[PDB]
Amino acid sequence: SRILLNNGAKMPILGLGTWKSPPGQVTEAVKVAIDVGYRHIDCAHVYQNENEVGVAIQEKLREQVVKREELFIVSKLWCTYHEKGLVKGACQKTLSDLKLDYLDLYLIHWPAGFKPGKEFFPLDESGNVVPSDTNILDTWAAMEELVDEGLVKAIGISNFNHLQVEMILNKPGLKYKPAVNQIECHPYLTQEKLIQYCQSKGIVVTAYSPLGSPDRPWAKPEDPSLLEDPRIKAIAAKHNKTTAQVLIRFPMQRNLVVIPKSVTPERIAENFKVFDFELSSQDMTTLLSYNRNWRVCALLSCTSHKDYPF
Ligand SMILES: NC(=O)c1ccc[n+]([C@@H]2O[C@H](COP(=O)([O-])OP(=O)(O)OC[C@H]3O[C@@H](n4cnc5c(N)ncnc54)[C@H](OP(=O)(O)O)[C@@H]3O)[C@@H](O)[C@H]2O)c1
Ligand SMILES: O=C(O)COc1cc(Cl)ccc1C(=O)NCc1ccc(Br)cc1F
Ligand SMILES: [Br-]
Repeated sequence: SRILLNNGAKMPILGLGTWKSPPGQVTEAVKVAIDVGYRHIDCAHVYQNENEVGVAIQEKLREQVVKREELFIVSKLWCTYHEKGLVKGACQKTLSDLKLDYLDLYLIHWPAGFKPGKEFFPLDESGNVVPSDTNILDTWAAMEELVDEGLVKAIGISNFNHLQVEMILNKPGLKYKPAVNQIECHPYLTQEKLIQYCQSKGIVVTAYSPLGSPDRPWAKPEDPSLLEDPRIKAIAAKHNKTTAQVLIRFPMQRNLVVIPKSVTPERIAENFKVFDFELSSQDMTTLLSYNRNWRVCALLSCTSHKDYPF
């Protein structure tokens, strides 16, 4: 089902993630997702696969499998486009690739701006990211323009910490509040403080990496594994569900949106089968208890940026 955003639109609480979905597999992944019921796709220019996502979206619209109004397509402004005069063209490139004339939601992908150019991570000779002097507030004003030009129906933020959310909410002359803050969230990083702050302000939180991103490129064999945690397996077994299904249902019952990624057709379908069972309150609190402040999405080359959020 769907959650009401502070722009008046409804957002499906379950979406399909596309980071790391290979370009030769993601068109079929998104076709399968729409065929089995998904109506929300999470995209980003930096994922380098929006053309191939778009081929799937467009084919399903052409085939009349779904209407555009029924889809909720999200993408994100990359860090090298935080500049007033680059935001619109970045949005338009994403629209072109996705074969759309609007996005349902467009996010500032990270609070940090980087030097524009070809490189997504421009580095100095010593390996530090090179910042942009543009502030989160001027980037937000540029996002607000996209609403007013009809390119996007909603704007939001991603990886913004408490203080950064507050900065936006306190922006002089704020025209549109952020509708969403998309952040990493799973039983090893439960985010209770940031979620309660955002929800108290009427901002909907989307949980990314809800399975722990086991395919993240910097994974190590020794790292914690949610999918293999026997405690979570035990809750799944009790409910006759998979561990992944429990990990997807968990954020749903916290009033979060969740965006698990898969390119495996059988898992795409399995991951959607989460509307026919309920975790108990005790199950929810037990899952919350596994927090270890273990963050899979972080990056050393960006840790000296003034706006690095963590
Ligand atoms: N805003 C941002 O900064 C940000 C950062 C990270 C992620 N995200 C968004 O969040 C989405 C989800 O996060 P994520 O991609 O990091 O990881 P994730 O969804 O936590 O995990 C994806 C991994 O789980 C596997 N998997 C999926 N379903 C499974 C199932 N039922 N059983 C066993 N394994 C399963 C997938 O394998 P297969 O694909 O091989 O099936 C893939 O290796 C991303 O794709 C992206 O859209 C946003
Ligand atoms: O950022 C994401 O959505 C997922 O992670 C990545 C995806 C791609 Cl395609 C490339 C690189 C990352 C990646 O490294 N993301 C981490 C990241 C990025 C920027 C900043 Br300011 C901080 C930070 F921790
Ligand atoms: Br950042």
